[PDB]
Amino acid sequence: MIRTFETHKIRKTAELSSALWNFHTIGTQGEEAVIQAPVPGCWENYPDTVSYRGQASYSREFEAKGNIRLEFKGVSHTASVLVDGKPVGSHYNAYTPFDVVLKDIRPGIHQLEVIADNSFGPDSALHVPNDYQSYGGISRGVVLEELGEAYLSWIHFTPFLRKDGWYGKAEICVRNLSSGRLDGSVEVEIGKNSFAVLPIVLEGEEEKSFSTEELPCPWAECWSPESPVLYLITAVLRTADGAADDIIDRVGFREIRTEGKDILLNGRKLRIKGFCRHEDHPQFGCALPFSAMQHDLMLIKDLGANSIRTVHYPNDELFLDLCDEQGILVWEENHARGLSEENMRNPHFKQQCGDCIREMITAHYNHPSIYIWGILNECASDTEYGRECYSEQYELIKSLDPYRPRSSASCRFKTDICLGYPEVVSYNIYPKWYHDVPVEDYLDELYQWIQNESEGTGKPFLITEIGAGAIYGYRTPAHVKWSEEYQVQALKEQLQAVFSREGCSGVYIWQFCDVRVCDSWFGSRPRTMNNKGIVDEYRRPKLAYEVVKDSYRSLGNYF
Amino acid sequence: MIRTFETHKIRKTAELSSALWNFHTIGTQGEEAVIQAPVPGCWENYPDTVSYRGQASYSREFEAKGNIRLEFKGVSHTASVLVDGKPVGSHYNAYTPFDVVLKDIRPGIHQLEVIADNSFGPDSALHVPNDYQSYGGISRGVVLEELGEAYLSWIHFTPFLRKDGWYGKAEICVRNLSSGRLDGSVEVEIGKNSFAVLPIVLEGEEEKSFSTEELPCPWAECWSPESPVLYLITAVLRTADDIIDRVGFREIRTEGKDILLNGRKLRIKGFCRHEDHPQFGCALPFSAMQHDLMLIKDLGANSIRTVHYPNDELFLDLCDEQGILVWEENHARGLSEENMRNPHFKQQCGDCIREMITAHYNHPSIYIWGILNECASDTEYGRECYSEQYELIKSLDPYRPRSSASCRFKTDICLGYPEVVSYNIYPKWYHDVPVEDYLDELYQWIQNESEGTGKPFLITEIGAGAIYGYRTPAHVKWSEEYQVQALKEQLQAVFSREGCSGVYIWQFCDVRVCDSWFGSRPRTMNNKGIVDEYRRPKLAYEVVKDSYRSLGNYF
Amino acid sequence: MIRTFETHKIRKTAELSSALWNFHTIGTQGEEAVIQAPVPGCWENYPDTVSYRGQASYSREFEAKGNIRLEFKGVSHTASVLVDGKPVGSHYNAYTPFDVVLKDIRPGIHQLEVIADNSFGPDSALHVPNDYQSYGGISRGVVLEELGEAYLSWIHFTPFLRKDGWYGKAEICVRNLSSGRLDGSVEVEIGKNSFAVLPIVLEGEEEKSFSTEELPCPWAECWSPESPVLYLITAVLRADDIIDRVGFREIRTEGKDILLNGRKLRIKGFCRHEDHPQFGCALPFSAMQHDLMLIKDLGANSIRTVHYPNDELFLDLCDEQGILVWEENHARGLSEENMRNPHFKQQCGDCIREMITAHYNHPSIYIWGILNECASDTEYGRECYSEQYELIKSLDPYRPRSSASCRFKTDICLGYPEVVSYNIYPKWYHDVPVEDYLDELYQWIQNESEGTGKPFLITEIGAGAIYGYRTPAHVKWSEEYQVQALKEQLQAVFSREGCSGVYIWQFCDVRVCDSWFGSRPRTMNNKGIVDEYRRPKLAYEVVKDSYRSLGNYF
Ligand SMILES: O=C(O)[C@H]1O[C@H](O)[C@H](O)[C@@H](O)[C@H]1O
Ligand SMILES: O=C(O)[C@H]1O[C@H](O)[C@H](O)[C@@H](O)[C@H]1O
Ligand SMILES: O=C(O)[C@H]1O[C@H](O)[C@H](O)[C@@H](O)[C@H]1O
Ligand SMILES: [Cl-]
Ligand SMILES: [Cl-]
Ligand SMILES: [Cl-]
Repeated sequence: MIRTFETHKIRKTAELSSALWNFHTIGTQGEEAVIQAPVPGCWENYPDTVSYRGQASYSREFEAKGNIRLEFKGVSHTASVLVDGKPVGSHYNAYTPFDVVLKDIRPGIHQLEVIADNSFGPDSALHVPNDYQSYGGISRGVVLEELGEAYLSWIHFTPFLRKDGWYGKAEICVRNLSSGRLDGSVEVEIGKNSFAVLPIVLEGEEEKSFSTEELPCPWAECWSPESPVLYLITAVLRTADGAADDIIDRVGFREIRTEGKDILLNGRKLRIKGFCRHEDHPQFGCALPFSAMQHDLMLIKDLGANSIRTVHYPNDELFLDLCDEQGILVWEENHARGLSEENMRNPHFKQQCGDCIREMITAHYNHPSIYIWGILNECASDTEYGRECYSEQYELIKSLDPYRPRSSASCRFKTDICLGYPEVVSYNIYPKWYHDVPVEDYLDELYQWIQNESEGTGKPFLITEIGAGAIYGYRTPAHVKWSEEYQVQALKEQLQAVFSREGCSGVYIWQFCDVRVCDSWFGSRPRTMNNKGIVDEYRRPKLAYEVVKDSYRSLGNYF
Repeated sequence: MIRTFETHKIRKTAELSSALWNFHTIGTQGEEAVIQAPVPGCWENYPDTVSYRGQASYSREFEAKGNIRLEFKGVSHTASVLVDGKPVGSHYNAYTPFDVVLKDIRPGIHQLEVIADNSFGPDSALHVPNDYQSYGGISRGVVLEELGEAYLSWIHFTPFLRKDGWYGKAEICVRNLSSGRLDGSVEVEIGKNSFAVLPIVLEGEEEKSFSTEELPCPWAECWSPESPVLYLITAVLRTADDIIDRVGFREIRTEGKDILLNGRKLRIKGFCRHEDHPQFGCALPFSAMQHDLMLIKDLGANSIRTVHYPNDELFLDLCDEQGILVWEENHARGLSEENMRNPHFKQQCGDCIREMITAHYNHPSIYIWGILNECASDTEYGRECYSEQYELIKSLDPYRPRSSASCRFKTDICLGYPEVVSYNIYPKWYHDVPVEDYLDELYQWIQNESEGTGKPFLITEIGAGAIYGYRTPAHVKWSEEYQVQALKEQLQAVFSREGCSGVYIWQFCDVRVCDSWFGSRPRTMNNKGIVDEYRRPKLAYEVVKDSYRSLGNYF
Repeated sequence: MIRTFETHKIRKTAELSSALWNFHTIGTQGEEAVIQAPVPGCWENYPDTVSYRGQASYSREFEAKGNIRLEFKGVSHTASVLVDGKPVGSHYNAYTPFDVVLKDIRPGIHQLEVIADNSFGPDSALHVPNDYQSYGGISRGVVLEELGEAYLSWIHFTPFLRKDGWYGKAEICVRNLSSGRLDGSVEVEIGKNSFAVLPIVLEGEEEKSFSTEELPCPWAECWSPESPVLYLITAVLRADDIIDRVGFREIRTEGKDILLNGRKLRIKGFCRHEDHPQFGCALPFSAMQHDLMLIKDLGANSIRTVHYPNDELFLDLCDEQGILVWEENHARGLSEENMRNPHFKQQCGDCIREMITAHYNHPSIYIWGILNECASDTEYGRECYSEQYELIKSLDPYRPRSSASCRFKTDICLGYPEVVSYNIYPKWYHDVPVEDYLDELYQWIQNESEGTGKPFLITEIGAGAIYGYRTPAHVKWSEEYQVQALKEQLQAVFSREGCSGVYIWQFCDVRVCDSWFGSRPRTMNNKGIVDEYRRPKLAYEVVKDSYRSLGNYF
């Protein structure tokens, strides 16, 4: 399973994940026995490599002929792909998909091999020792596609809420694999309503994007938390062959807009009742199956949340599909957490950030659940060099998506110099956990400073992180910190304060569940875990579960 | 995902599971909220139905035209299927697959609804209050198939090991949905080798089976735990339809006290494993299953026993591919004589055996068929039921051996029937007898005073409780250190017991049970796992791994 | 520490406990290591004997001359005492005190050895495999007393509440260790008020008791939960003394009422075993008070001593804090056949005799219990209940008596006690609504039993919970289920017309016997409101809300 829906009926495709591959470590001075191992999966979950860091090899066979495409939804975190023993592609960043295109391969059985690598080092500026694990392995799915002469790379649909109703445009990208000129047509339908026909002329080996006008969609019903209506959009490449290729995605008609201090969904003023959620599970690493995803979402919905924040990297497209279908709002951000100014000066940092953003928005553009793009969680936005990166990455996002609001979760308390750029100002604060200041006092001081002393003034404002730690099981009448009883007190006051802060659009609690972290963080991280889950790593509700549930269920999605 | 491989390239099929359906409980007078629930799944894992027992409705839409088949891999435990508001199908038993066939439906969008029921009462003779959970919901997958005039119902392949090498016969069942006579052909290949072309004749609306002969397979490599080579077998109906399954070339038979796999004397290093998980109920995804199997391989085990019911075919697929030997039994546990006298018992055991063996016939990992775990094999009425079910199996699968797990310590009157004698025993957990002494007294009784004398012998259950996290220097029962003492002695005795073929540890993980069993079941769990319900290893995990890993697959 | 107050100022005494003795197990052929072990203590808390059941030896030396007395407050459960190598004394039962008296021993250093034994078998009718632990060792204190020619063996003070106010009578037992006739006086004071001077005549080696008359005590303030005023009572033999503490309080039943100083009492109680993961049944002063402070924090006003007499230092603390005590002889759940053990009646009568003689003066003890959940539905059992009730009345004619029954509508012994008491477990062992279960049982007692019209207590109600096991399914053994159960249970008992109150089963989790493992997760009884480490379970708040919303009287 790759999506909750079929993205192709014309194109010949086959999933090569949901299978056992042969797995062995490489580059050790140990026995490198070959085992059978699941794809998707992480090798920290296989008994023999439970604390392995480095390189390992995944291999299987496939049968194909002609032009083919190999799509990897995620490889943790550095990949080398080899077909029949020849290097054919490479990738960095565990959380975005990439592909390999191979022209006119001999028929029959072929050998596929993926070297996955989760080493830390100078070549890796995003995956570093951090307050979340960098797993290893083929953590999301793999798809083999047999292509014709030319194929559809992506389709991007934008709805528009005009005075007279719903409009929309579509942009399609076509890649000519043939050395000759290509003439054809792309016909677009949305939900079996006729939309557009884009005539196609492509030179040899050219990839080109084509756009429709802004067209009426009087038949469209809107997407919202209360009514998450989705339509299948289908684009068909027609050439002298015939219906040669297709691409199918899903869209929701919804408008996300900022106006003053208001985040507006379909004209209504939005209240965020959110959770920060990592892709982490003690059996599945970051390769969580559909059943584990939906189990998280039912707990999150049971807590009364309307939104998730993808800390701190793009998410599996299966998960975003599930959020589309259930009306869950998504803050999605590029892969970065707490990188210093010196980390951002790594020779690869800008290129790696650029590649993450490009793949994230190119692949995830159509998800109506995504309402905001985040960047550079808690990076050095108080420095001049830090500002330079923020500026570039913000404007990279505008060039890819000129319509969704942008933001970045900050912790430079009253020293941020990058608040002028984004549409939404966002802050991570931990009064009552890391600081013994009353939550109301701390939040008021920060908020006045943003309104009076920063270029963030007048913009909508979110607390993108607040919460407290607690070790499940540890309970004492002393209510000391790390006890479940103290987490209850902390969250009750924290949620009371954010929901009472005039000008604040809501909150993401840090965080949904407990998370495995890197070993170097053990000094401040009991159990080598981040312990601020409202549910523990096995999804057992802590005492604070009821406190969060009482808060979130007592408020609606709108102001 | 339904199988680890594609079962169709010609038949038009689409998975209707791996999706959210609309869900609500039924049996009340007001508004019940409609929630979006995962299929496959158990409603005990949905926050608002965590302890619900009764009926509930699952529903979605699909697009289809003409003759269609809806295949349900598992609905826990009683199902009613309605298409476009009309009841079209029924099933009992949570653990066997079943299908609905509809002729010439109008084109377009249709409404599908499943009423799932996990209630207890007189209608249900297999799902009772018991020492495992009877979940509710669409706990395995659902497949839409668009059919034509006729379709291949199943295909059964049987390998035969002769003095000159491998042989095999195939038997195909074809169903004619047309009221006229059908003429056609069925082309069978195994691993892209030409096997047979059978001409077919079916009268109107008839279902008939057709067999090849025993043909030579000089190309076949064998299947074993060391080398689980598999082949795809393909059957194409030309009249337009196909069916694809997987086979291994391997021989299971008993001879004297020996269980022989390809003529080698087999040693079972097993775990009893329930389909139970704290997040997934009995509806475990591919990822969870492989996680269990990797732990089980890490423990040195070479076999699993499917306590106490048939298993997901995706799980059997994974065992085939990895060389894991499988004891699969019909759904029954610990039924007394009076439970077995329920007017539905014989029908429901018979339906379970027929659907189990017909659907699973080809898995090379399945080496034995079990029946009626700890049922009333000490009574005449019980013996009557054992006899019927043993002969039902022989009619469906005349080659694999049969057994049953007994707890009728020196009182069983049914040991003459099976190919293998199996006993569940718990010395050093329920009785403070030394294991060697308890197992010796049992073993000499079967041999000197029972009709099971001279047959192969397994310990199908042995083990001890341990609540994860409870440890004391006193080594009291339920402490993890006591499970260590108990499992060492237990495994040492079984592997040293002359005539015993091996052992299934009770059990792999901790398992949720029914509330009525709470009094003897701490946490309303079975705590005899070597890993707890969250798959964390107890202290005894090391003891089992040192034992199993010191031993190979054969004597 | 033996009591919270000094019991002698004239008598020469020294505590031999609060020390390390030499300890080794016996019953083997080789060399057993000798270790320095604590007395008081249980060997199940010593690392090398954590599961030891059998005999063991405890020994130390002492210095003494002349007539001496060795008082042993508790040896679990069968004791043999040797001085200088010679068998001098025997006891059975872990929970009652006993003494050895030695006439004119040579002066100097002496060897004392105690052989303790916690074996189960035919010689033991009370200590059996059961739903609590039979520990081994010198689990309570030990006192050396150096005596003269006679000594005061005990003193019993009884208050009487009359129209004009408080009266009292005292009874004193003097033991003559001399072979000749003895003459003297006994001078008794209560709270430095003059009380009585009794002239004493004892023949040779005679033990005789002497009674004062009922005398006015117009200075006496009364004892109660609200005001636990205590007085020291002093009896001086003229050469020897004995001191004890009394409270002026009247316990009475009248109709369906239990009256404490005329006020209708409401019991808000806990069953509490003498059990601690570190200290076995040998809990120090500090651990007792920690239990008592949690018990007061929960809003309770009473404890029930399941299922045996308690340390006198614990009883002392209950006197000082106004905690009402139900004390019972040592027995739990013996069947008719267990009761037909040939030592059963001897060992019950010894327990009742040692219990009431030692504890008579504790004003906190308001009722005497017997034979918890024994065979009160059989004729042989009713024979035993009958005997033990009348023995109690012969030793204590004034406090009410009872027994905790589980013979739900089959008890034939309800005619005997002053108070009818039942242990019931609806919503734990039976899925009946508590009010319906309690109403069915109550109407039967009123309409169909000889217990009709008498005061009525629920002496056990509660539910299991393994600390730390929590789930949204609220299954049994989860802490969330124990919350639900106790809420309904306490709602029902406190609303049951005719019911005087409740003892929750039980305060804390308790180690039990290995044979009970099948129904006892962790080989523990998990029905505590705190766990064995005194950590509060979720249901702690439920009990607190219930008990703190109710006073001590109706
Ligand atoms: O302290 C914490 O737990 C958090 O601190 C920051 O807010 C960071 O963004 C998180 O990743 C997490 O580490
Ligand atoms: O006691 C136990 O745990 C077991 O007893 C029997 O052996 C039964 O077959 C098991 O299902 C389980 O109930
Ligand atoms: O079930 C229980 O825990 C209780 O049963 C009886 O009421 C008995 O008096 C208690 O000692 C305890 O065993
Ligand atoms: Cl933390
Ligand atoms: Cl168990
Ligand atoms: Cl218990």
